[PDB]
Amino acid sequence: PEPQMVLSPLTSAAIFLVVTIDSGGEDTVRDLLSDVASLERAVGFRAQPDGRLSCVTGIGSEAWDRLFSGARPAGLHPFRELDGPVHRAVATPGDLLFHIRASRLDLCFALATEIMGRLRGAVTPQDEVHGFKYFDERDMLGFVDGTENPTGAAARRAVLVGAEDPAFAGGSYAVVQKYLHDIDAWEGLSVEAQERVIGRRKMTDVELSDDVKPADSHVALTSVTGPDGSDLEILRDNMPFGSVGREEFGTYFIGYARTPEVTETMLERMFLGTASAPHDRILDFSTAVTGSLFFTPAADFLED
Amino acid sequence: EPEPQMVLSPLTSAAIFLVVTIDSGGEDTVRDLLSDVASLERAVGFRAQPDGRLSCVTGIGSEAWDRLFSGARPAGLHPFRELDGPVHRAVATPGDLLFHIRASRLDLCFALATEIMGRLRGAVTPQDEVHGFKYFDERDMLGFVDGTENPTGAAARRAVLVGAEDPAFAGGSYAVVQKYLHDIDAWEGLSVEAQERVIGRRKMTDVELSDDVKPADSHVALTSVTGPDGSDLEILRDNMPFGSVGREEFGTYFIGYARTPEVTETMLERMFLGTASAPHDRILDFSTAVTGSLFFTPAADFLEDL
Amino acid sequence: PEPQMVLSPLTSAAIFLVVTIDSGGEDTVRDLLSDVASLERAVGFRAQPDGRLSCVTGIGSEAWDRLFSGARPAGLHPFRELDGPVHRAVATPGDLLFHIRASRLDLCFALATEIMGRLRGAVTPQDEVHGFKYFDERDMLGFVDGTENPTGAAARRAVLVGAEDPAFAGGSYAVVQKYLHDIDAWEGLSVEAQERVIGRRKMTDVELSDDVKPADSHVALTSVTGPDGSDLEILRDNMPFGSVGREEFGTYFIGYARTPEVTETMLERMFLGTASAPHDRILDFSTAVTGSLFFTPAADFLEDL
Amino acid sequence: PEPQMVLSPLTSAAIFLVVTIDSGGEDTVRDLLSDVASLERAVGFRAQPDGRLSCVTGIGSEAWDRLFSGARPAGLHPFRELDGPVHRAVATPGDLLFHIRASRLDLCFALATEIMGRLRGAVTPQDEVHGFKYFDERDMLGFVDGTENPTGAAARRAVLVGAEDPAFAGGSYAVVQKYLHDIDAWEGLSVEAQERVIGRRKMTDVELSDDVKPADSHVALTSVTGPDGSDLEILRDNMPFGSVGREEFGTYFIGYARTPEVTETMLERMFLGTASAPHDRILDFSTAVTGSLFFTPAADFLEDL
Amino acid sequence: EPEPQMVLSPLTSAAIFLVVTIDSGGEDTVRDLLSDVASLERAVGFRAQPDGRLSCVTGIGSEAWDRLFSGARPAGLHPFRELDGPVHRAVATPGDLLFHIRASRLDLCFALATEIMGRLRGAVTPQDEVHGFKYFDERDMLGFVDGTENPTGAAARRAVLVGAEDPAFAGGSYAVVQKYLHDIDAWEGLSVEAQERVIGRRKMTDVELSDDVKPADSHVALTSVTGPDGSDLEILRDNMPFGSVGREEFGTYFIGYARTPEVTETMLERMFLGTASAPHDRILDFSTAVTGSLFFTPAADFLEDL
Amino acid sequence: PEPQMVLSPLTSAAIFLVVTIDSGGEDTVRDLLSDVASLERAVGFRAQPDGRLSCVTGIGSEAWDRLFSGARPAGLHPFRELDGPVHRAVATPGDLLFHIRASRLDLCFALATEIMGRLRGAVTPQDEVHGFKYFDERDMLGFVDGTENPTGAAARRAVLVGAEDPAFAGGSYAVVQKYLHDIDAWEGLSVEAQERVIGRRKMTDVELSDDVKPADSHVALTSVTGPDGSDLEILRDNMPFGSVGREEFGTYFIGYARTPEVTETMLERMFLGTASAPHDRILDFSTAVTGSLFFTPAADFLEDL
Ligand code: HEM
Ligand code: HEM
Ligand code: HEM
Ligand code: HEM
Ligand code: HEM
Repeated sequence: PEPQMVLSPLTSAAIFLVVTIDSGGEDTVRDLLSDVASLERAVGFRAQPDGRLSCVTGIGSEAWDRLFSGARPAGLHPFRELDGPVHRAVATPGDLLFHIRASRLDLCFALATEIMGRLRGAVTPQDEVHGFKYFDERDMLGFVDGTENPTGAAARRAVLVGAEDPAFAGGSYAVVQKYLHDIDAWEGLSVEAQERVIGRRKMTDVELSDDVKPADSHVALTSVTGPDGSDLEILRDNMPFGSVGREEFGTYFIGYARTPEVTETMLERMFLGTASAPHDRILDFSTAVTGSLFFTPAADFLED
Repeated sequence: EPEPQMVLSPLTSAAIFLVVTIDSGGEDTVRDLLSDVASLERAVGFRAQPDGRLSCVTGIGSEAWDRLFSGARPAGLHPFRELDGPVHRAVATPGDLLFHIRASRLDLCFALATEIMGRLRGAVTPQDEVHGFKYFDERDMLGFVDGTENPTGAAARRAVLVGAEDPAFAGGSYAVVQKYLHDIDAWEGLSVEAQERVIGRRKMTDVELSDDVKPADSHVALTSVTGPDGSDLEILRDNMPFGSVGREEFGTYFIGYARTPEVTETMLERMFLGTASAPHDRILDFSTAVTGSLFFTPAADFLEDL
Repeated sequence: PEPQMVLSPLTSAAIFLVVTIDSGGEDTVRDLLSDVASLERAVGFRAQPDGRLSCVTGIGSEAWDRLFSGARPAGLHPFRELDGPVHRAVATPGDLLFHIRASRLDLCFALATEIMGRLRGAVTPQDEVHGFKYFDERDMLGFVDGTENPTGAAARRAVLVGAEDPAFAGGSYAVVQKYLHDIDAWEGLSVEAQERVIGRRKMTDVELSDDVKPADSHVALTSVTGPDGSDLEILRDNMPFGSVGREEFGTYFIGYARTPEVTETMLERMFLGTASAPHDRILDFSTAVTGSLFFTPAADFLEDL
Repeated sequence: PEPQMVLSPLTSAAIFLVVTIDSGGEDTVRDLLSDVASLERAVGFRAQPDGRLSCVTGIGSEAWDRLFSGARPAGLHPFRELDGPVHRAVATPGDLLFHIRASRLDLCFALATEIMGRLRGAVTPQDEVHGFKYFDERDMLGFVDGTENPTGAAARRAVLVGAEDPAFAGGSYAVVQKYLHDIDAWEGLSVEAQERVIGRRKMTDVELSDDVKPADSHVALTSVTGPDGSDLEILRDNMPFGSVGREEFGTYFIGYARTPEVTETMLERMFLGTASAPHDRILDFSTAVTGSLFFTPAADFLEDL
Repeated sequence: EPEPQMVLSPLTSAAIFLVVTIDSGGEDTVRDLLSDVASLERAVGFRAQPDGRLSCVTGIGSEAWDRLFSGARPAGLHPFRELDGPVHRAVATPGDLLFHIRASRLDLCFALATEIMGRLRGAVTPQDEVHGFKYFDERDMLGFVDGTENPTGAAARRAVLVGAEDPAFAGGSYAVVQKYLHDIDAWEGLSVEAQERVIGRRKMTDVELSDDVKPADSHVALTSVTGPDGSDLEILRDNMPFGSVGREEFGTYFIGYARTPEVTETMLERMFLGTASAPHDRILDFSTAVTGSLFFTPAADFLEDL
Repeated sequence: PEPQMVLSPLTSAAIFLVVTIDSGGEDTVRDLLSDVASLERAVGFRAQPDGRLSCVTGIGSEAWDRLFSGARPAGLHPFRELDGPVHRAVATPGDLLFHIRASRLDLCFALATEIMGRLRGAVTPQDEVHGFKYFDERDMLGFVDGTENPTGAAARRAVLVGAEDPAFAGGSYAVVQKYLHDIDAWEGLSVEAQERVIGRRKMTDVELSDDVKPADSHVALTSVTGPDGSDLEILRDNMPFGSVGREEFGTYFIGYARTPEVTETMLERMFLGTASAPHDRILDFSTAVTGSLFFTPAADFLEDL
């Protein structure tokens, strides 16, 4: 069955839109959902062959119950707030996600305009971020960001619902968190101290050797094997964003996985820690201000 | 598994459409050329890797097939039927071989067409040659985005490629071509709003009109045909603009691929003969078909093994 | 006499930064003004030949008096509020303008970061806009925007200060205004009605002929002839911006001219009208929320601080 | 004086349009001429920065007298037919030339459409050619074509009218000829024989040494010295064109020069020959089927009308 | 199960070919390196998404295999067999590991090469290093378009990847490398017409000569090999030009992939030792092989499994 | 007087070829010098409009006297070896320099092939380096390299001979040195230590503040003011090159300037040091293995041979 564009690569531009559905807005939303692929093609065909416009649409747990009766995806539940001793992953409201990507911001903006035009009066905007590529795929911490994403068949196996939930095969689960960074504190570290926080070399993006990589480095904590042997993988399409006057330097985190348990395990390790690490050191420079979980159905579910 | 020709490939910036008829006695030369056409395509195309995107799709008409081949025939292959509506007509014009040549640059198309025609000189008579070009943001000469609702991915394969219904010809497709000339002086006299009602989509933004406002005789309404499965019937269109300003020739070269000609024919009947709701497609009040031919585009391995 | 990059073309990305200088922040600002070209090269050189990074720095009238002790450019004054019967061009605070352009937003953002890093604690931000190209050089009203900009020698003559003010030759004057548009109202007009508001055809960008072009159309009102029969020109580097959730669909207006008088005459025609036209119809769909005037000195002036 | 874009480089796409002016068409024509710069910008601005759209407009000898009162350019006369013993340079009708270039055919086509739409009923089309780049700047004979064109200051001196005709300074003269090639005959020659016809190496574009270069080679006959021993140069913007079904493999020749005497001297040498050479060997594989001469005035001459 | 290395990927504009021998006791460092090469590839390559197109194919020679690995060997893996023709020699030269690095830009290739060699310093001795570059429209140093008849799509997978005939190593391939230097002075003394007869294709247009004019000793005639069933045997070549004008080194770096070495060997035998009608490939009258090595390039998961 | 392409920007590919002239090869070399513009055009034209091919030809002091009679450029002498306490700038043979640049190596190689083909039997190659762009204009030390190059009028003033030596106006002097780097040692330093060696931030390429910039830092030692207070500048077109197997990680240094004394003053400061610096710390990780000085004449000098 045909997935949405959850497997597609990073692009140079993105718009992330999160909205809540107003009381009585359900019908309007359902009608838009049935049209969203049409709208994407309407805008996107204009910029063949380099436009690379896509839109992934996600639905929250509470929204699901308001919109649909009957079958629910097995892993769909509200984002779980994690209150660590020091750092907190907050749960914030969000019923629908539109993850819009293209090679140019205009395409993303034109599609978002059409979507929101159809939803005006039925939804309330919760968050809107316009993301942009930063040099050679860097984030606002200055590190190459996305390197260890799965590709090809390994990506398919890590991201797409299959025979464990066959009515929903071809779907995925998206976790979003908007992070703001303390760039003044971060820039007070040496490069070598930043490398130890992340677990990779800053300029060249080469992973630190195991004898050197700290236990509380980001890469250490988000490296998880299940009882099975295999690495647990997620597909991240994080984008930088910001505003210089407000001193806002951000990473918009979005991670896709076949079940949310994988992403949640990673978050637990980061925010609550392990026996050998109290928390991910990246959170000493990164504050999460949103957190929401969505199911992104197979394309044909929406088309109904 | 048979390897299709490049019938699922996207629109390109440049195209040449060449239609020829096979002269009496020319059959041998044509067979030879058909066996070499992939080699010719590589010879030219490899030069411009990786952004050339050269391809050539070769099609064979019904009458031609019967002249060329003792053996099995594609199940749906017949001559294009003239459609003589009360007002508008879809003419049937001669064509035995189609070459649909696309690239990101005209020079590649022209070089390959030169090589093909050089082989065929003295065995065929040219009927039509069109040099197509992309016009702004995938627009046609009417100013509308053209190709939006083409199928992609798996749906395209299912809509376009012959499968187990005709196993000897699996991986083939059917192409219909019509050269249309537009009355641009009449068209440009309409408001944008009236043009949108002819087509059924918004002109600048390419968004479909809502069902409550889209006329029954708009192009999109009449070419939207629901199959038994509840789903719309789909074709893949590779239409290209063409023209000549001095002669006031402003054209759309229509080419549509489908797994069976019955889909394209049903759309044509609705456009030219109308429905209970609609006398004919309003696009035809601004568009004249001057050619019409139907071709089978076999699997690439079919051509190779002549 | 080397100008700043005021004659450079439109790019696909821009950042517009307007700040005010805090009391006691004058010395820090002067140091930064002297280094801005070095900072531009530091970021820009990374992305040649296609980055096309540039930064034009402007200084307002009030700030000029706080920073510098010598002569003032002859045309430098605070932006003049225009209070029309129906529409108003507001004057808002702004001491320094940074007009940053590149083919990619990251270069603009990196440069803006370096500038603001130097200025933190000395300036208060007043406006920041991240502009982006919209299809085929369109604005948020869906019209091609920039067509009649002067080029070549005509641009230099229209834009650069010359012998009229010789101490400031190679400078220019920038007027900025942030406009928000009422897209719901605009989309209620037919295309033909919109054409009559602007004065050009929407899809093809061809000018309406003089017989059909309304006198209160934008193009008619911003077409001004000099006493010498000669068209008065400005150079506009307008960019779209916006936010869909807030229903913010914007034009960031920036115009460069050799004297502000040209830009002001255009604004007066638009907001106050003429004998033939009460006001520019574009303003029935556009609200100005900022308005500031800056002088952009020659590059050597800033270097020699 | 601002010239038209006569010094501008070769582009990947071009449209050449030649028309004649019907009875009573003059007013319509003059009105279009005053507007062509405006139309070019209207279309061209949409494809900043890479569109590279330009339009050069030329006016023939007879048409000049119909359109304009008073002074004529000194060198403007009808194309002179050259009836050689073997080959002939034909003269054909042509009142106006539009040489339209861009990086993409769509821009050229859009502009041509707007020009012709304004001229409907006033003109009769004579020729229309859609030219395209062929590999690495080759012509239909398979040679790199344009190499020795002048550049920079040498180009301005070879092409622009100056103080020798001061009322028309910044103009130029264009000669056009459409050539169709006998490719079957050409392809019957070895590469080494082709190189002796042209005077350059086929693959590498290197000029043959003087030891080896034949005197009836194309490059020998079109290399001409002025009485002061200096090289007479023209600027050629020729483009390939063709139709495979009609066996039509063409060179559209267009050459600009500050006086037509230079281009005429080259044509005389090619068609009529010299002491050492009966005619240019390229003409044994190339037939001229059009020939016309135009004056391309300074851009401001057209604007002023 | 089976995930190939990037042995099917297209030509790129830049390449680095690195051939090294393993020093005594360097086996552990090499094993470690091999398990990390994919990681290094991603570390460098992700920086230049989407256009960088960085890949690295790692090969292991016959003698190396037995020093590194316990257990089964690939069925086809043996040392390159020297071929001593009367006139021309295909030399066998040392080489334990091959790194075939490709990208759209040399910087990416160089950066990855730097990381690989930094890990291996002390454990290996360099034998050969060539930096290849695209030359015009996919030309080689003889001025001919080079690569044209490479198989594509399913035909390439069938020709290149090991399958059911050696299931433990399914998804692997065999690479043969030969560094050629050309005698350009002698070559450029030939007419174009003579050059075309050596190669068997037209020079400027890359169109194949018809078989009825193609010399039996032309390079294309001799490297056209029909198997038992009359099917063409195919290899995948990623040859690149290289050179130094000052020392008059004008080179072709030959690299050919095949699912068994026998195909590539047959072609080399035909070249260097000739047939009934042709003593040897005329291309060799203008080209000298100065290296020759054979490598197995395992499935990606094999290398990672260390 | 028209210069060679000495003011043109950095490109992503380059070939540097240094040859000596064999006894008896003088006539062959003179013929080639007169044809090099021709050759460049022959190859370059094929890759209009983006090839960006150029070749600058330089001639050393000893060669000059073998090739030419009469007046010589005022500053043309053999490269002066610098024997420092610790590091040495070696002088190596070189009679001609071809500095070839383009956006693609094939164009460089094709032109080099043509040149060398004309010179076979007359010259012996001394050095050939194929340079390549490294990420965002980085060198092998990982720093952005070229940032503070002069542009515009300042570049012209810094690089072209003028009235100080009027017979040779429009020429320049090129110094070349091939450096190999000890990357293993370099990588043992912290980023912060590397930054102190260079005088700029590694990732962002911003210059270190005056206060923290060491006296023996590269940028400090190559910042030079003349007696009149003016900054002495050179134009650098250095390119990375290397061979991983041989652990050769190189910077090919090439610097143009209107007099050798400017570049020589910088080299003296680097290798022999100053009051507050024994030598440039960059030399602790860089070894010069060639050193040659060439005069690059105006283009019209070459053509006139
Ligand atoms: C707070 C902002 C975040 C930043 C700036 C960030 C940055 C990075 C960087 C630079 C890397 C190394 C390069 C790479 O493989 O991509 C990395 C790896 C990773 N990050 Fe994050 N990350 C953040 C949040 C998250 C979150 C919230 C998760 C999971 C819930 C996550 C999961 C991962 C994973 C799985 C990897 C790959 C680790 C490996 O297998 O080597 N990150 N991240
Ligand atoms: C006469 C010249 C024609 C022009 C200028 C033209 C133009 C268009 C345009 C502008 C659209 C809407 C955007 C899109 O989906 O492509 C469209 C849709 C379509 N056209 Fe045409 N068309 C022409 C002829 C035909 C013909 C002859 C057929 C079939 C035999 C056809 C089949 C379709 C179909 C299937 C669609 C999609 C309808 C839907 O599902 O929304 N068209 N065409
Ligand atoms: C809401 C803000 C604005 C929008 C959306 C807008 C849009 C446009 C458009 C679409 C055009 C026609 C194409 C062109 O030549 O660029 C135009 C022309 C022009 N606009 Fe505006 N404009 C705005 C504000 C201004 C302001 C504030 C000024 C001057 C103070 C101005 C001065 C001009 C000028 C001089 C022209 C060229 C007129 C001519 O000579 O034909 N615009 N504008
Ligand atoms: C000596 C340096 C070599 C050069 C310069 C060279 C050049 C060429 C050229 C120009 C072609 C024609 C176009 C094409 O790629 O299809 C060709 C074809 C070919 N070459 Fe070579 N080649 C060389 C060595 C080899 C070697 C050593 C082999 C095999 C061991 C080989 C195998 C082939 C094959 C299989 C073809 C395709 C023939 C066909 O099926 O049409 N080449 N080569
Ligand atoms: C040894 C290898 C060399 C390396 C790797 C190197 C690298 C660099 C770097 C990274 C910079 C700072 C960025 C820039 O402005 O370009 C720089 C600046 C400079 N280098 Fe070097 N350089 C080398 C040798 C030389 C030599 C031999 C000279 C002169 C003889 C020289 C003259 C300069 C000058 C004039 C500057 C600009 C200083 C300023 O005004 O800010 N360099 N170099």
